[PDB]
Amino acid sequence: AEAGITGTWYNQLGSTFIVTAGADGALTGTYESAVGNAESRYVLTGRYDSAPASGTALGWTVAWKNNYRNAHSATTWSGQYVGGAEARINTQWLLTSGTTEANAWKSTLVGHDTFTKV
Amino acid sequence: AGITGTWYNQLGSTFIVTAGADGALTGTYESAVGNAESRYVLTGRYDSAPASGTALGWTVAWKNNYRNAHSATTWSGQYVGGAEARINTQWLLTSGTTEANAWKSTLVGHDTFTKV
Amino acid sequence: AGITGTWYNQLGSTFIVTAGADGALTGTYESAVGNAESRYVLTGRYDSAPASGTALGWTVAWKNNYRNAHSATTWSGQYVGGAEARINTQWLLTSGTTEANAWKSTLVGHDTFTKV
Amino acid sequence: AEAGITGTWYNQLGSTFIVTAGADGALTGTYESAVGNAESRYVLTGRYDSAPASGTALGWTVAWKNNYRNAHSATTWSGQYVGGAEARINTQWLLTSGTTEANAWKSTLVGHDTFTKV
Ligand SMILES: O=C(O)c1ccccc1/N=N/c1ccc(O)c2ccccc12
Ligand SMILES: O=C(O)c1ccccc1/N=N/c1ccc(O)c2ccccc12
Ligand SMILES: O=C(O)c1ccccc1/N=N/c1ccc(O)c2ccccc12
Ligand SMILES: O=C(O)c1ccccc1/N=N/c1ccc(O)c2ccccc12
Repeated sequence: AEAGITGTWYNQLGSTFIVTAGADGALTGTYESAVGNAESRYVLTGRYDSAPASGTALGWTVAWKNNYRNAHSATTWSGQYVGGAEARINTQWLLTSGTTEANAWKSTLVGHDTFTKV
Repeated sequence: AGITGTWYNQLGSTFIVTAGADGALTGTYESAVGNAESRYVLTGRYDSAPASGTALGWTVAWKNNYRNAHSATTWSGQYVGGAEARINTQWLLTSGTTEANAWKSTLVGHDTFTKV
Repeated sequence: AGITGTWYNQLGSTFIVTAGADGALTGTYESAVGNAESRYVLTGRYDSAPASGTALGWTVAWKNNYRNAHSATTWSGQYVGGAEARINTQWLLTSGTTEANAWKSTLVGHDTFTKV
Repeated sequence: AEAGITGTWYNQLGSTFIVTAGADGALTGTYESAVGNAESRYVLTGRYDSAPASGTALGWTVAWKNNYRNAHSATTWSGQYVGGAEARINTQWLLTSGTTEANAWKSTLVGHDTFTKV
């Protein structure tokens, strides 16, 4: 929940996700990545189910552009928050890169990330 | 400017968005499926300084004042401007589930948005 | 019968398949992309006793007598027969990579096959 | 390789994959599933890179129909074989169910399976 989700998380790559869950279902924070043509932090925005039933559905987006670099790509993570002892966020993600129309067919990667809460 | 406006997917859903100078996407989404009749809030990000399509994404949690589906969809794609502007995406829809049903909680698909 | 035949995707690739009574799919795929000019073997499965589309899938490893891309694509979808028959799919393309590049080894997409 | 891939594997759900890798790049075997509207074994067919460079690219399909049941669906696994001490097959999969044209938009699931060799 609000409290549940809010905090600092890390994924299997060593990436850092700092998030605040608002009462209106908003997610806002920053993402600090370990891989790609990256550097420094990036702004994230998302939504979550503020009135869950076991898991809490959520998703967020990161556009890989900050004041220092631009990779012309964006990633969206879709998954669920599972509270308890070992609170975790289990996700599947899609990374799309800006391409020409000829290359569009191979513009999207798919993967999975597991986040653990500090 | 180009992204800002009203769009529609193949299902007939309506995506009304405002693109900020800074890279933010804000707006509302009115579904023609799953089961709705109502609008939902959406939030996202986009490359505000593109190179040729413009990368973007947004999320919608399927909960409003009237109903709660306990699910969320994320769209990831690119905006291709011109005379016949389009937003080409691939999406992931995840439902809240018990751990036993977790293996099959996510659906994958593709949507094409146009201004008509 | 219906599935057996010659099909084409949006890229112009050619899919020649034979559907067995038993559920097997066998054939050849000639790519119009990535970078080819040549054919590759394909193998798959299909529901040989459908209920309304017919579920199927097949894999192509991108290695023939001439080249080796060290990759493979799997297509998963459904055949929808009628006057204007189609095969609607979603695909995964995985390249062999070092463990360090493993996170980004798979591309996702969608293809539509028709008889024209 | 042929020898590398050939054998018995299990995934995180307790499913069993028995496979034989042919010299011509063919994969043939049987799959025995722990989840779904399933029972008994099902035939699998696939292809793999018979002349790899680190990982070996491969993929296979299962149509969920045997002499005992039919769920009118098929799954395709795409991934790589990584040899060594802890030989594993890392995959991403797509499961499509036969549906009417109205429901086609929500006909496909996406997930990930990790196979360990006995
Ligand atoms: O970092 C993660 O945890 C991460 C997790 C899941 C998917 C992608 C990720 N990272 N993606 C990038 C990070 C930094 C960059 O400069 C990039 C440049 C181009 C494309 C992707 C990236
Ligand atoms: O609407 C689209 O254009 C749409 C486009 C892509 C993916 C999903 C979509 N819609 N999904 C739902 C809409 C309304 C609901 O109440 C739901 C309840 C449970 C799961 C999904 C939905
Ligand atoms: O051809 C299609 O219709 C096609 C359709 C969907 C997905 C992939 C495809 N083709 N992919 C390749 C074709 C030829 C190659 O040498 C490759 C080398 C590396 C990676 C992919 C390919
Ligand atoms: O079993 C795995 O390891 C498995 C792993 C990945 C994806 C799917 C799986 N299993 N899928 C089914 C198994 C048995 C069934 O009767 C089904 C009926 C309908 C849809 C899926 C299945």
